[PDB]
Amino acid sequence: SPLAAYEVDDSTGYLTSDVGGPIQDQTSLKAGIRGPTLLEDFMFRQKIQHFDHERVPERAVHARGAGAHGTFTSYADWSNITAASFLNATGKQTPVFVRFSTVAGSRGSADTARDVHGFATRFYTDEGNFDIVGNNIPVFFIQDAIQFPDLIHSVKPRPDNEIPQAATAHDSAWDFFSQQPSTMHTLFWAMSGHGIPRSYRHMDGFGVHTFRFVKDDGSSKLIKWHFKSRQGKASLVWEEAQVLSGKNADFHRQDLWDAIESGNGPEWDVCVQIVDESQAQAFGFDLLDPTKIIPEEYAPLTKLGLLKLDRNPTNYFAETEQVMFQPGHIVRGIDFTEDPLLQGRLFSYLDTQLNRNGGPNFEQLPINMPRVPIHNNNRDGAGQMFIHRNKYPYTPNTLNSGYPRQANQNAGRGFFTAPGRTASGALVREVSPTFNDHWSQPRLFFNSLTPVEQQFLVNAMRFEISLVKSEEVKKNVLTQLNRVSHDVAVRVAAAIGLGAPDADDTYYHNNKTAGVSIVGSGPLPTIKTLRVGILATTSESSALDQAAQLRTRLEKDGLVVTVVAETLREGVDQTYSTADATGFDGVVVVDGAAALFASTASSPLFPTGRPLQIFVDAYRWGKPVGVCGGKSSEVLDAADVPEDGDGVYSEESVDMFVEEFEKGLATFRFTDRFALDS
Amino acid sequence: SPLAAYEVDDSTGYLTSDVGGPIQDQTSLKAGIRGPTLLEDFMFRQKIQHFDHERVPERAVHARGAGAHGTFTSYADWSNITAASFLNATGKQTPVFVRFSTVAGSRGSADTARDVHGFATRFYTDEGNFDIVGNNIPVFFIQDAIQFPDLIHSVKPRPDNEIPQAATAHDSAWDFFSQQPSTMHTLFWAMSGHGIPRSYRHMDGFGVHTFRFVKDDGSSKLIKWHFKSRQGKASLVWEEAQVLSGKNADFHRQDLWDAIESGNGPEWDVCVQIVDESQAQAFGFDLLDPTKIIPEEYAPLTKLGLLKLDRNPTNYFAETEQVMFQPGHIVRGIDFTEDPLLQGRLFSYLDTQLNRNGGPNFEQLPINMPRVPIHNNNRDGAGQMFIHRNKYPYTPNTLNSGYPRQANQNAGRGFFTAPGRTASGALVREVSPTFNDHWSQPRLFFNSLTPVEQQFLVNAMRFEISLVKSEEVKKNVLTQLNRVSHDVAVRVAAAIGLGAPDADDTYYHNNKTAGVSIVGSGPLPTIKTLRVGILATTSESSALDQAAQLRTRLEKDGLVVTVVAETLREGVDQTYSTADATGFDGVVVVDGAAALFASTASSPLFPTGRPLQIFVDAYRWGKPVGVCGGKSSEVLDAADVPEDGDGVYSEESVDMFVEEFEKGLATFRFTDRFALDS
Amino acid sequence: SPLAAYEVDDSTGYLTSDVGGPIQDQTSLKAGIRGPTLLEDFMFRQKIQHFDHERVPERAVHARGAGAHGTFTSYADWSNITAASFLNATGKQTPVFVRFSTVAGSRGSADTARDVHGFATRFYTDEGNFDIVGNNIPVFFIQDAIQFPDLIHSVKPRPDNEIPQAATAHDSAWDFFSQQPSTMHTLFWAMSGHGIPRSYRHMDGFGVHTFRFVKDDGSSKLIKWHFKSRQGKASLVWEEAQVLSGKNADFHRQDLWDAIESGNGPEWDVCVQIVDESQAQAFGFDLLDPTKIIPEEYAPLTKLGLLKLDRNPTNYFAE
Ligand code: HDD
Ligand code: HDD
Ligand code: HDD
Ligand SMILES: [Ca+2]
Ligand SMILES: [Ca+2]
Ligand SMILES: [Ca+2]
Ligand SMILES: [Ca+2]
Repeated sequence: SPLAAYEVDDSTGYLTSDVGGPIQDQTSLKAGIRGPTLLEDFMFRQKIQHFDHERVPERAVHARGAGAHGTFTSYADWSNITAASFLNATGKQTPVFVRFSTVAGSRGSADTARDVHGFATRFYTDEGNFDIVGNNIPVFFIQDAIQFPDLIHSVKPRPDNEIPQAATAHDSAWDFFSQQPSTMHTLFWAMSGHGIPRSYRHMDGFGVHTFRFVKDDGSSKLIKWHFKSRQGKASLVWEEAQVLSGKNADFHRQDLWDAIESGNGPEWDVCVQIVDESQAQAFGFDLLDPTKIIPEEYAPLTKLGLLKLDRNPTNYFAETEQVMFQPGHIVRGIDFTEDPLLQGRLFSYLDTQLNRNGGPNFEQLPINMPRVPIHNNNRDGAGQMFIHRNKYPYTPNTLNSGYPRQANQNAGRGFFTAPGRTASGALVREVSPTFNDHWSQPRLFFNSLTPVEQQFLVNAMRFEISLVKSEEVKKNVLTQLNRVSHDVAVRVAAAIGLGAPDADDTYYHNNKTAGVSIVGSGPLPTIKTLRVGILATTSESSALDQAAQLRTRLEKDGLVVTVVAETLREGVDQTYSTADATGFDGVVVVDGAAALFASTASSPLFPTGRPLQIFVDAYRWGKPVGVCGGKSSEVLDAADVPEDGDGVYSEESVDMFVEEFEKGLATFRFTDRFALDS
Repeated sequence: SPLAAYEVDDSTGYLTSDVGGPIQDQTSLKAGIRGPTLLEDFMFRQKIQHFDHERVPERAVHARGAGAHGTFTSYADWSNITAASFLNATGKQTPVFVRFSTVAGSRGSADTARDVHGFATRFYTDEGNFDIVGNNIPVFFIQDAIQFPDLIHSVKPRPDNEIPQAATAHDSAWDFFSQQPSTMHTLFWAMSGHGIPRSYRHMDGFGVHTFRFVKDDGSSKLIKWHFKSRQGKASLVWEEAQVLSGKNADFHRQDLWDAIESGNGPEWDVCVQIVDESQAQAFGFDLLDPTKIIPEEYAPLTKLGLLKLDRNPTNYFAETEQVMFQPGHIVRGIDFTEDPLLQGRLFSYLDTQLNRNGGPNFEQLPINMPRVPIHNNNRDGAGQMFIHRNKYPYTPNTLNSGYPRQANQNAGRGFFTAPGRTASGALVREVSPTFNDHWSQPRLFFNSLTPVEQQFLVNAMRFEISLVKSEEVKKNVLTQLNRVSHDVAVRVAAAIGLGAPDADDTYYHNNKTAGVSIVGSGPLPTIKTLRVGILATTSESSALDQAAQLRTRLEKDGLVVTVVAETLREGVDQTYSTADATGFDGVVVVDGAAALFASTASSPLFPTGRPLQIFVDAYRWGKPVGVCGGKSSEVLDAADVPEDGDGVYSEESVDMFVEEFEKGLATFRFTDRFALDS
Repeated sequence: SPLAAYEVDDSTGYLTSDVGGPIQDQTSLKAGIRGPTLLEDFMFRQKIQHFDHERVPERAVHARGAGAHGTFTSYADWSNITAASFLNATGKQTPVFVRFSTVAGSRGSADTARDVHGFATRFYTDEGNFDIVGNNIPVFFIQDAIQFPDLIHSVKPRPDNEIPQAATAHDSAWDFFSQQPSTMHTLFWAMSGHGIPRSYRHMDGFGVHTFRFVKDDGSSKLIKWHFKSRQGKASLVWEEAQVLSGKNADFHRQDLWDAIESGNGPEWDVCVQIVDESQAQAFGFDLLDPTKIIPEEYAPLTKLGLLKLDRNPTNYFAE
């Protein structure tokens, strides 16, 4: 913790200026008790000036996000495939910092927007900082970095009025998607449940690009990075995400914070797919193309180590806001590929930190510093924090005895470009013909989802495209969807009253791939941290008694339990007024409370119908719901919830109720409650 | 070093990026050996981006300057006059940093321009950083801060062509001086020897403004700060300064550096004049007026302690360039007065550091940090280096137990405004009538100079005004000068071919004041560090033996000896090609070298006449010169220098030569060699 | 020109703020005639804030310099060798701006330091701005851009004391030159009279690098840019340059200003050496190597047009 050396404690002591002079900061200096404020009030000005300059530009993308500290532990000595020092011994531990994010919204936008999500991991290795700046979706919208402002301008708010915030549901985005068909693969992922994850802990991370692992002998293999969640994969449903955006814009950052504080810090297996250089085009697409995945059937995952997040930042601004990641932060044993999206990224991340930091010495901020000595001839610049002793900062020199020395493949453990890499041909601004198949892999992805997942994706597209005003853009969108799947274009067209174009089967096929479905990936492996809302009443002393007994039983198994009542008191966490179904992964009514759910309910302490609305919403959104007490039928009738439904629980016995209700939590969503196209 | 904790050592090790990855930095990554450079070359881009951003804006004024670390030691417990902690005990020591500067020139301009000089001192006290931002002249050009950009625009280069650099010798400067008569006092100081000091070590420092000392009981006294040089006062002559500006633009910074490295670190007595609040108008002028001195006859200096500079910086940029002084850096026991120049300065220095530093956390740069803990609720901002633990940074609070506490007169040793201070009357943009005598003190100053000093001042005015093209500006200048002294206006007028206006005696008097004269302040109190050039030859093994014997005898008394000859070899420091009279305080020819001084002397190794020119220039500029060995008449006749002249030495004996010559160095300048008007 | 539309005239009128409100700027607002200055004095603070923020970072190299406006006139239709629009017809005129400079000194350093000199020309062409950022010496010290901070750190002042200003006469410079032998060619030029020119008008300019002329059909030829002074070539002597540095630090900018004002605006012939792609290695060195000239005996100069500088800037900072 270079973070702990820079920590500042203010738990005792008298207020000082920034130069250590004790002062006051509550009243301005004035000429007389009702007089004007004086220019000589240095206390006033130092304080306001600091306030007035507190903000810094938000990131150009991924502005909305949150971070945590942890550790990476290697499972083996990986010398045989990479020279990377953080992977060179069983059990070797490296500190990490991770930031998760959306792409499109500004700071302050809602966590539960539909979007691609960032998953950026810094490894503070003993041979330098290494960053993997990935996303929760393994493919990207575009095939060349020069198009990135085009993609981003199209998805961000229309620039006359700056509407809409954090959403692709507008003409410009679908105009771009429909004119730039490379977008189809990422679009399909973003329109699935991968666009609205349950939490940062319930998504995967991917490096997206093919990279190289380079051995000390100089041989190389091609790799893709996969961070596979140990919490399982899980999504919201859209109608739930929308309400969550309003009720709790901070949902994902709160979830992450709380999991870490409770001792449930999330984990991922850090994995690679590893293939030979000769396989760059063996799989029916080009490994230089970031719109393509390698099916796991062609290349299995190898598990390199464990990533665990287990500590929250001390100061959000200083750590999370100021962390400045770069794919250029590379270490010996890793190399780039000629992926034209990766290639341009290298430029952008060094440049953009000048905007954020306002000066060139951004690598000296505590969160950006390495954990090894720095020896170089970089000097001066605004905000220079070091006092360099070497007064001959040039190479070659004799007056500093030739130091710092050059590092390279054979000296000082230098980074070196993989020596088998070559280039040949004309200097061109031309797209490789090997990149031209934009529709096959979207179809592979779509084929690999379950029927209800396919319906959710169609429904997401129906939602967004129905909000596009241009009839031409809508037609063009159907044209592109039709090339992936005639069925998708037909079902989407039905919602927007246009006809789909005739089937064009060039890229149609029936193939599937493992591991891309959320709903298909079986029950969650753990239910720790999941949220249960127990709906109770201060009316009946039996209701708070039953709530307390359920609480014990659920908290035993690591669930986070919230007892809801009309008013706060001992045992009650939340009022009906502040409660919502978006707040819980499952809801239980204690039978003691059945009168609150009648249609003539009414209280000055919460909005009309709130108790029942929580229960109904939770049911309609596919959550496990139940009534505990043995007079269940009255609440279930008021809800129009069938007692015999999957994921509906009714028991008098607390112990039997809990046992089945917990199986429901693992199932997580009951997908039989959602209507499917015929 | 106080700043040891921020030092970075590069005396060993391999080159790394700023994030600790070992790299190389000598060849670009290319596609083929004769190929184009690749964008993925992160080694290139990080290195060049840093270089591309090395520069920061130069200070708006005082851009050209140099600094050093040292110590202040109090002579006493000054409780009786101030609560200031750094003055509260005999022998109490406080680290300091001082920067000296010119005013008008940009950061690569010559040290030996004619100008006002800056003398800015930071005291890193145990109750906060205290800065005295002074000049080497005790009065300022203007009476209101709002006029500062007018003054500075007028003296800086003309904004169409940015000519001339670091000089007042142009129409705009003299236009402003003639139209704004407040300028007269400082103008006379600037045109005296005080405009072209021999070194930073041979000038005084002044706070200029009246300030207040405040006791812990709340009573106050008015003070002026005086830093009185223990090295004595000394000036260049103009014709010398001009040549030095070209031969060694770094003259003052080099002199300071060298004095420190040789163990001759310069010293000042830190003094105050102290008077009662009741005396603010008792001396015939207003103590709020920064164009006035308090004659020493009315208020003597109290010596408070010793300022010694004895350590050079390690990195100029990080220390000297980045030091950000403010008169707002004040400590308990000191307060401001209603001097309208001081009042506006308090705003400027906080604001201008945003420009220099490019962000609001400039007090976190090592040179600017205090040497005591910081406890405040200032947060965020670009370049934030701290990780603040207190997550409730507001007052008033209970969630951080009311910390940090408010400090004031009665708790926590807070700063407090002197409680006797009041204000009365209309809110006005009007000048006090008490400020209106612009001419009496300029006349007091002029009257207090010796006849030769008066001549030099006149000659500085004749030089500068003769370069003003506008006949009307020149007439306007003589109108103002004439109000100070009819004689001055007459003598100046004679050079520029105008008639002086008739005498106007309203502000004429015959009064004098002690201690403002340089010439009249007797011989220097020490000659340590003064420079002696010995002009020798490799022709004659005799000449180099004489030079070696002289050198040993002069070095024993701490003079810096340079032996000069046609070519370097053992015992010879400099060639005639690189030598100039501007490089010496005294010049000695060894008589074995007499042949070099003939008119038909000529060599491919130095410009024609160079040896003799050094001697002649030294004589004409008032320096002690001599011939050592017994045979003096050929050199002295070649140079047209009378053997019986004051400050001309001829002896055979090295011991007798040096005993006489050292008296000459202490005299420093022989003023009988300069012609007087009339 | 675009320069005229942005010009602001202050030869009449009352003082205003930046937002057009008439104001005064000579006395601070105070609580009584001998009182403290008020925070509500917006006239004071807008003025001093602007002053406080006047400066910008100097250029990392070529900080010390001066500029003038002028015209370039093509001598012919150069279609046969380049598609460049500004060279596509006899008599075609294109506005230019040129800045001349030293390399090593800060703002405020003397014009007559010994140094390589900058000669940077912007052509505001009808198909976009085209800059030739050249020097008065045709070859450069180093063969790879990555080394540029090394060269510059070595020649700039020693970083503990920032001594010496605008000068290669110190250990670090000569350490670098002696350890990096690519430097020798430029070093010889800088140690000649080319290091201390008499004026900006009495030096030539060079693009240094080999560039390509490309025709509309896509064929290319290798070129070197030479701007050849019509005023002739002239130098100071060193002992004169040293005194001049002290007596008149603005010597070259004054000389340029004065020549233009007197109707003696300086001229250059803008020239190229033009060789085939196949001759990249034909002359006993590599045309990709910026430490090498092509001897005029092997490739003669072709005169493309006339560069004339004939108007001084209105505002130095802004232009
Ligand atoms: C050419 C530009 C460009 C391209 C093609 C990309 N990005 Fe990027 N990305 C940026 C330019 C950029 C940026 C503007 O440079 C950002 C904003 C702030 C920053 O540090 O970098 C950024 C931020 C950024 C962040 C946030 C890092 C953090 O939490 O601070 C993530 C996770 C990604 N990007 C991930 C990706 C992935 C997985 C991409 C494709 C595979 C991708 N970006 C393509
Ligand atoms: C209203 C503006 C204003 C006024 C009236 C003054 N100054 Fe000032 N001064 C500045 C505005 C300023 C500044 C723009 O704020 C500078 C530039 C850099 C900095 O830190 O402050 C500055 C710098 C500065 C420095 C350089 C400090 C260093 O070495 O970094 C000195 C020594 C002084 N000044 C001294 C004075 C004296 C003795 C004054 C009158 C008694 C004076 N200044 C009036
Ligand atoms: C990799 C960095 C690098 C390299 C190898 C060079 N320069 Fe450069 N040059 C810069 C980096 C730079 C810079 C840091 O980018 C400057 C500073 C100000 C600016 O606009 O660019 C610059 C300024 C600059 C200027 C001043 C322009 C003006 O008047 O505003 C000239 C004339 C040159 N350079 C000319 C050259 C020549 C003829 C070079 C070799 C043939 C050369 N430079 C190599
Ligand atoms: Ca739109
Ligand atoms: Ca900025
Ligand atoms: Ca002028
Ligand atoms: Ca050096």
